[PDB]
Amino acid sequence: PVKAFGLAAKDSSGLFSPFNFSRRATGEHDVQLKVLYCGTCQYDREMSKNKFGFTSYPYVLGHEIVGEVTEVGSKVQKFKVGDKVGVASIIETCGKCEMCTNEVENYCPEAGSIDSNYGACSNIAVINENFVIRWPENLPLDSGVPLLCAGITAYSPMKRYGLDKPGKRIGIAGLGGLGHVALRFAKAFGAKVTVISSSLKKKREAFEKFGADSFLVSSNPEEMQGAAGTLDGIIDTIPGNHSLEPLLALLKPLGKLIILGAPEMPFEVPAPSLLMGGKVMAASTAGSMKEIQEMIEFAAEHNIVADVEVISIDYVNTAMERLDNSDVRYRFVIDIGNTLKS
Amino acid sequence: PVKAFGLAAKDSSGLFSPFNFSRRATGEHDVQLKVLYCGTCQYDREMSKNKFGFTSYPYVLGHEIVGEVTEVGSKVQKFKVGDKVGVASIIETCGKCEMCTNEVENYCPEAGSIDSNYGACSNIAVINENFVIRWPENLPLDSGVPLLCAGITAYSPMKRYGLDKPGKRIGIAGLGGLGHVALRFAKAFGAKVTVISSSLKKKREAFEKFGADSFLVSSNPEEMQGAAGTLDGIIDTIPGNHSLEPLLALLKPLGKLIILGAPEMPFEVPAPSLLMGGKVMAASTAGSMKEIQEMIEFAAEHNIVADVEVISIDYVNTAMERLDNSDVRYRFVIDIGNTLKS
Ligand SMILES: [Zn+2]
Ligand SMILES: [Zn+2]
Ligand SMILES: [Zn+2]
Ligand SMILES: [Zn+2]
Repeated sequence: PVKAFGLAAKDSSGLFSPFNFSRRATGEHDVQLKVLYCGTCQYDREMSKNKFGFTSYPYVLGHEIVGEVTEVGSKVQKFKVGDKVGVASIIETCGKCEMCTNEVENYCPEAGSIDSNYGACSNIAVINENFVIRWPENLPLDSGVPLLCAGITAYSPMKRYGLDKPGKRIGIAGLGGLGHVALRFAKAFGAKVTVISSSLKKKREAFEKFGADSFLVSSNPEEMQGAAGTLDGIIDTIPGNHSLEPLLALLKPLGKLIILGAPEMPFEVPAPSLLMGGKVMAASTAGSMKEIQEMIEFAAEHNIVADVEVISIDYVNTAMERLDNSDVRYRFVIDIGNTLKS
Repeated sequence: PVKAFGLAAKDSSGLFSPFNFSRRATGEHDVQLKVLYCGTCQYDREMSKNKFGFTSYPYVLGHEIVGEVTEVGSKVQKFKVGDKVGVASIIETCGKCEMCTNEVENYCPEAGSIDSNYGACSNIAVINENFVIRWPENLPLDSGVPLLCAGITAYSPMKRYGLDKPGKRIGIAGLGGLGHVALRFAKAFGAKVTVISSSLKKKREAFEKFGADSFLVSSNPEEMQGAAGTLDGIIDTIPGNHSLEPLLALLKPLGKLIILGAPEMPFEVPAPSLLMGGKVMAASTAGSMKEIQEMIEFAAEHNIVADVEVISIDYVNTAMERLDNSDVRYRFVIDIGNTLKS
């Protein structure tokens, strides 16, 4: 019913092009919004090329969204026309399951992603009110929008596994985009932060602007050994193949390794690397609506943003190529509001 | 100073023989005890043959101990002559570290095991009072003694990771020496218990003798898929090589797999097997003195014992051989008090 336009790919090459379609009318509990900025990452490139078998074409990307409310339904009280809002990857769930009723609905077995019925790299989106967040006034929209993907991904497990308290010794493994964001949250929580990287080229970048308290080169066995058994937890953001044994060795007994990337090679985990000290390894995906709300207010309070490269709608194909397996520091953010046209 | 006798091995063959030695005099904070029953397990056989490189000869086994107090030091108030007591694997720690001061001293980097300075398959032992537990009156000494190794091993992580509440759906993988004990704790906590086993030979036992609420054959892919995403946690007691993927698939989102065995082959863990649902895997060794005390009183309250085969001192070599095959139903317990002589 409501006319819309955006970018879509016709096949698994992942090449996007201008695409007309339509969205539903603003129902009783829905929020229509004009999209202002569309944050972009690996997920988009992988979905565009059907990496996981479940993409259907034509495919419109867009899972990290900030925008301005254009309509609200008759029952919607939380939001009004003109409000700045955010939308994350998950926009519907079943509502009945244990994960849904305990407000950890990001883990609903039947969770529906925003890009399944056309993503929001598009002029307008329409989203059920319970999956929209009120954007804080003190947070920029362009450099803030990636907090809805990278930010929540780090934030959720940091809260869940108690890696969020002053004086915790927290490792960050990998310092791409995702790692930079996780690092900024760890600092804001008042943690003593160690960056673990495979190269000295990253040391200055780690230390900059009241960042890391320590830096470990993972290929230096003297440094890694010196830090054995010292960390309360590690946020592992490394996207490609790596061993978990050297990270597990940095943990204190009972410490926690949180895995956020999805490397192709399975991890090899000798039982002793967990048994010695009763260590924990856990993974995590995205976060709940309650967590995203708490997360974005915390970002605002502590002035946390992502490093971004802002782009026009024309540059999306080239960006896709460039972000592929790169976990780039300056996350590509599309200025939908100013550059997308009919 | 105080004359003692026991069984010791001379070399890494693991062959034990009668052995005279001596212990220290009962110091100000020590408890001397006559050993009544010495619980035995895989650790003893592996230590006897130097499997891990740090056994020194001559070697006296004995890490699961119940006994009668024969002397107490001038400062000891908690215990008196004639009291029934228990002693576990760990009998000293550094006292200064974070793990020591937070009463999780089983994870002390400098923890000293009872068998390092002659184990307690011997007529007498002398132990610092802070590493002795008061044996509850309603628990049998012979069938209770393995609770100090197997019982605490299951109990500690079940408390730590919240797998200890009524209505929790808890899997028990492996139904042997350690599993049968873990099963009994899960039942006592009021859990709905699923036994996961590689063979139908164990079904009737699981139901009739352990009151499992469900049984899964791990080599039946229809059964395993039917139980996908149903368990709050799994206690994995399987001692030899196995994959964790089928166990992780049984867990609810955010569920926990607790690993207690030490298989020789590393676990192969694809990132998706943890990422899909934000699952946790953790290992654990033994438990603290606070945990063992709480554990043994809970055992007594809920009438939890191990299934034991009692043996005389002369049978220890044969018992040890039989442990290579786990050829026991389900633990060997040495009657030290009645069968060990000068
Ligand atoms: Zn993203
Ligand atoms: Zn649901
Ligand atoms: Zn034992
Ligand atoms: Zn210590």
